[PDB]
Amino acid sequence: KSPFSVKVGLAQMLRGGVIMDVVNAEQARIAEEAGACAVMALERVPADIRAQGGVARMSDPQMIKEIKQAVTIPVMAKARIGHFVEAQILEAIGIDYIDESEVLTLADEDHHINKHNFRIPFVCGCRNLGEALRRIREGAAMIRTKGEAGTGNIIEAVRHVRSVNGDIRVLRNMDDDEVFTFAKKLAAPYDLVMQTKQLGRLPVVQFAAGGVATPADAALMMQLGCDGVFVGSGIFKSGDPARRARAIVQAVTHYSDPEMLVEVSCGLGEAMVGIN
Amino acid sequence: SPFSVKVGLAQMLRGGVIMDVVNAEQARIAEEAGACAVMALERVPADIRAQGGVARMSDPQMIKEIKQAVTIPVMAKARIGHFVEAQILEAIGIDYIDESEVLTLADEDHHINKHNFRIPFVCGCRNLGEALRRIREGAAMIRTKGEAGTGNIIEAVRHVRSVNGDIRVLRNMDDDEVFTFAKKLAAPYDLVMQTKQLGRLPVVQFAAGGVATPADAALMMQLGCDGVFVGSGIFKSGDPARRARAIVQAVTHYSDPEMLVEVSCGLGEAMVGIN
Amino acid sequence: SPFSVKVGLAQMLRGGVIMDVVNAEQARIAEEAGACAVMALERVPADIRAQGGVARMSDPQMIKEIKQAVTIPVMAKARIGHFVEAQILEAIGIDYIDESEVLTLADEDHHINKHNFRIPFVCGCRNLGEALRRIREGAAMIRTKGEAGTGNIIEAVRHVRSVNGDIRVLRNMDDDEVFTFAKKLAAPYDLVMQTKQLGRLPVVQFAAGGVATPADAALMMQLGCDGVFVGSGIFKSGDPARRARAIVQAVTHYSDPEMLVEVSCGLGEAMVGIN
Amino acid sequence: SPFSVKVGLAQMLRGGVIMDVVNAEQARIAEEAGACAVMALERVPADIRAQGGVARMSDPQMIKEIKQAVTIPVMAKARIGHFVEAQILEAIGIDYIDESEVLTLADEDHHINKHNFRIPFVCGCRNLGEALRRIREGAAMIRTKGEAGTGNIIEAVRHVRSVNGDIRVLRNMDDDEVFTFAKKLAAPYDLVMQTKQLGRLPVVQFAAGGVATPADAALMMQLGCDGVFVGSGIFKSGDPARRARAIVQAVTHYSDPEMLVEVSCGLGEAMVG
Amino acid sequence: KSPFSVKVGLAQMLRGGVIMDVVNAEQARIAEEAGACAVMALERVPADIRAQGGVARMSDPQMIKEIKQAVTIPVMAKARIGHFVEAQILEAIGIDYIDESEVLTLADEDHHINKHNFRIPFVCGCRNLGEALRRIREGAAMIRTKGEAGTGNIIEAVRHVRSVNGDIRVLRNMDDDEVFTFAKKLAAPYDLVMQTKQLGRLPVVQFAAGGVATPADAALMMQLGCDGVFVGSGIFKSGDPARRARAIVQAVTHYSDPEMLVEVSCGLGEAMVGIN
Repeated sequence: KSPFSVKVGLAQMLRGGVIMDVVNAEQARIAEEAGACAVMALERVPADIRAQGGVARMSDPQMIKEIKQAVTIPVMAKARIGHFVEAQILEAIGIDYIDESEVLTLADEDHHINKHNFRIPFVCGCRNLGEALRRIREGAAMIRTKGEAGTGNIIEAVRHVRSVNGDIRVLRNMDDDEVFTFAKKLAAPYDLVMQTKQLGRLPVVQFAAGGVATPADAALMMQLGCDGVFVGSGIFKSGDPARRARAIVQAVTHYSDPEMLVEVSCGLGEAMVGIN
Repeated sequence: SPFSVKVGLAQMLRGGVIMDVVNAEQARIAEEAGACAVMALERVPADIRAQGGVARMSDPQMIKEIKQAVTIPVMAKARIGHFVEAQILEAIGIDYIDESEVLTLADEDHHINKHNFRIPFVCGCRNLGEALRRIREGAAMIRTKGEAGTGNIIEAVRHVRSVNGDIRVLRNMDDDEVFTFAKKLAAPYDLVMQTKQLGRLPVVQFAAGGVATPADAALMMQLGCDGVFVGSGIFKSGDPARRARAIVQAVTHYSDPEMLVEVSCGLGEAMVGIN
Repeated sequence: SPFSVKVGLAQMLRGGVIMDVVNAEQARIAEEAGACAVMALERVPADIRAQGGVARMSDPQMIKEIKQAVTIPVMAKARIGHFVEAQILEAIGIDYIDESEVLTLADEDHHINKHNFRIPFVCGCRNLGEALRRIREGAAMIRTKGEAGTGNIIEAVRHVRSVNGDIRVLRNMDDDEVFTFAKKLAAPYDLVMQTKQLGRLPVVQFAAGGVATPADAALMMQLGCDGVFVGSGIFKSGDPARRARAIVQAVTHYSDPEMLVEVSCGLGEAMVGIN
Repeated sequence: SPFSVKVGLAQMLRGGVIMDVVNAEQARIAEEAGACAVMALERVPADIRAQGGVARMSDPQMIKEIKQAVTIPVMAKARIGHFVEAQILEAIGIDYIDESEVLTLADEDHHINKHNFRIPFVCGCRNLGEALRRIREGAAMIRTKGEAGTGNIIEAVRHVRSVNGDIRVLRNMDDDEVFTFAKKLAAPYDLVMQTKQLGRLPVVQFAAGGVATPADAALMMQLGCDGVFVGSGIFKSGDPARRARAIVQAVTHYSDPEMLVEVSCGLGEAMVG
Repeated sequence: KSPFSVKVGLAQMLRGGVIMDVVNAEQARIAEEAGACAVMALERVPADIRAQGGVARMSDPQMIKEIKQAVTIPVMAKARIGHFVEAQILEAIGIDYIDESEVLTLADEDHHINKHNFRIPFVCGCRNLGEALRRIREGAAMIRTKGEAGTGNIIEAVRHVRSVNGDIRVLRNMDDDEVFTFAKKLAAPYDLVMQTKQLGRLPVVQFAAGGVATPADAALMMQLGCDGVFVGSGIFKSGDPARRARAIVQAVTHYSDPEMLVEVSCGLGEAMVGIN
């Protein structure tokens, strides 16, 4: 019944899905046709931001509108961390989600966007449970790992998923009397720590993000417990984007089916090169 | 709510002096002087400091004796984290438990889950974040820690100014910056916001630690405290009953320098203390 | 006082964008875009940063050409501490001098004694103490320093939040603590108290440094600034005249997301900048 | 009344010795020796230093006894930051409050807002910036801190030379450099400029801390002080009443070596320190 | 009446003047025609010494003689610090001043030239009052700041002028009894410290030098209290040497006239690029 619960419910519709970064309408159509649950509209994917440098900002509303016109699935877009006016603009465009993203150039070193001031749901990144809960308290309706975006290397995403999931599991059997100190150690709001304890999971949808390059990577994130995956660079920086996009979608939908994972991985073409 | 009931109970002590007492006779002296409550304990902080050893919850027998000797509320101390000492104190029927750093720490990592009790708790603090963490654990009343048993108010002044200063910072603070402020304070965001909304601590806030003279006590009141604890400064002084009354009068009339002069004049030796 | 007249004069710039311009055509573009003033200089900060060398007061000839091309006020930069550069700029008859850290520092230890001048000065700052020190030296207007020429607003945000945050802290502070606060700021106490009483900086306060997009400009306004400087972000972008208008409109309509969408839509490539 | 009234009041003490006294008899001795004021306190700095413990405002009763025993102004000490001790002292009707580092610090971060009081305050300093910060808070009179209770003038000499030296530097400084000088001093620019224009401290400036002998006192005056405090040097010495008169004479006649010889000759044992 | 006083008096004839580094007779004539009070004859200006590296020494006497023949104003030339034989040669050429210069390659790390052994007046550089007085005690009849030569950046010259001038001002009101310790702190001869105190200024002419690139720079040095300015690189490394040379001369002669400073700065062409 609360406005936040409605936002949380909206993000829950993306469960089981792949969200694909797209830089134009053609890629948006490829993503939707491959079965993406949503597209992330942006002018440069993380691998290109990482390689090219320069300040990375909110994308031009015109290019976001073109992508939004080109698909029927939900459209997300990125705002710089702390750049609440970029978020105001994105919301006024009429898109479905805002990603307050560390992949763009940090705009406010000390504060994130007060996301409760918006009608549109936000996704935020995290490396650990305390960070996830702090973003949620600011009003994020959806959490993803940060991983190491644009590297094609899942090691940090695995670290982040295992960190969040591990500390959630720690909460299950924890002495209630020890949770106050745990919340302090996490620098997380105690009421959200307690809610996570009661739920046995994050109070919002939890996606894997950062470095997902192969169907195996994506199914690994789902088997670790994520609700879905972002793929920013691994699809359209690969040798066969449309096929790999479908492959990753199938891997997320059928993550427990090794026969399917073989089938969609077989002859998939060159994955993104990435950085170790 | 049960917590708000406990918070209301502690609010009845506003404007008051709570005096540490080690026997029924000191308790009677405290009540006759106008203390709003007594803190029943076997040793006052100055003596705990000088003597060393492990300091624990006092014998229930001596607490009951003090409780029987007065009609004002009776508090007693439990070691930090020692929730069974608190269970015993509650079962004695006293009015408040001070989860006290003056006693020997029992749990280095956790305080008592005070929400598990019907009796209101007092907790100490040095800053706003610590106050709010104690309140989240269920403290219905907050005092500064100061430096107990030294007769030196410098640390209590620091803690009062720290808590009060950060509360004032909250008032005009950009709402969007409060999340980071709560993180910096390691404090529950919701209690930080409640504090911002109230413009004061969400529970009664007493000065404690080193209050030795009427001037000290009135200083704490002018700094904004709701009351003061005096642990050592009365009965370690040369004229306990007179100093007890003088400090009570100083807290009741903290803005009246003529009264502060009168009650301080010819008061006898304060406690020696330590610098 | 003469200082209060200069301070009063700068109030007309509230709600405005000041644009760095390197020739008369750019100055005309700026004015036609609705700039409240132009900053005449031979090289914008992004170019100074990229090229290195010593960056000085611009040739009076090119400043006069820009002054003759526009009817809005014209500012020009002097190196920090270079009071003779400022004497020259004043004798040109421009409207403001920006004693600017973007030019090469000329005096590592002292700024210009701006009270010696009839022309009002703008100075940069990173925090409230710096702002108040510049004001005491005679700055009639303050801007953040940000990170000039990078197209990255992160440092400007830091500076705006620092100045505004300390003003908000100061507003509510115990009067008795303001002496120590002034010491900690290394700022003149009387100016600190005037800032406390006003609840804002005693002079016009602009954002500056890295403002690259309409969203950036409106963000500075929503944080509480009176206006913005744009040095590099307009004429180092793909469509300067359009971006110039968009940033002006963003500052005018900073609380209108529908207008911010409109002016940002199809704006062309922003300056690439440096992270 | 404005701050300038308090500043003008304190100017009456110029040329004087202020003597710490612990009872009415010493107060009489001090006044009869020619003290310009007495500092009423339960224990002098040498004893506070030696005995330790928390040192606080003295009992109003003993302060009143001293105030009744003498006609010269009576000062008393409040702990730094202890504005309620100052309220009590003011309500006693004494003439000056010394917000004194010799007592136990009560507020590590803030001094008393002395402009909130009608009675003038004395504060200590070790350098010009400190003096100006105390003045801006409302001190109507400045003394050096020295190293109180030691009978050793070396720190007081340091503090006097520091304050006087920086005032002299300030007097001739390029006006354009004064902004940075005020920042370096962490001092209010306006008071810095007032000091520059006046050419001396804007309030009476006394030496204090360790003044043990007539030679000590005369040295402080020759360095340029307006007067001297003597807390422990007189009554912790062999013959207090004679040393009290000798130090008063030394301050009144600080440029006369023949007088300094006379008053120092056979003066008895100074404080050991 | 003393030989040193005569040397000091000779340098005082340069008050109000600009001294210009020149590398040939044509530049010498430009400098004189622009109104320089003297020329500094040298094979390479500081900006070129700084850029090119290599050991920088006394210039060939032949090129110094050619410059001396080409002008009627006094001619100075540089000797390496400590290179008293270079100074002997320069004196025997018949030039008017020797600059024992840090711009040339140091020849003696521990000792300067004993300048009292010469009939010709010396100029020496300094960063602070103690250094100035030490050079004077060795026999320098003229002092300049060192600044940062060849950079076109006046910040260090401003530092040096303010340091020397500041400590001279400190002397005015200083307790006489404190001057012994002040002289020790300055590592300066006490008698020269006392003389500076009595004069209220340096006992010799005091010029600004190092990084003076514009008329504004030069007038700034004069307003700070200097008696004149050296310009080594800022004139002939600029876009219009003869015009800038005149402009700087006028700025020094009329340093308190902002209308004149505007006039001579207007359309002056590109200043030397220099180094930050």
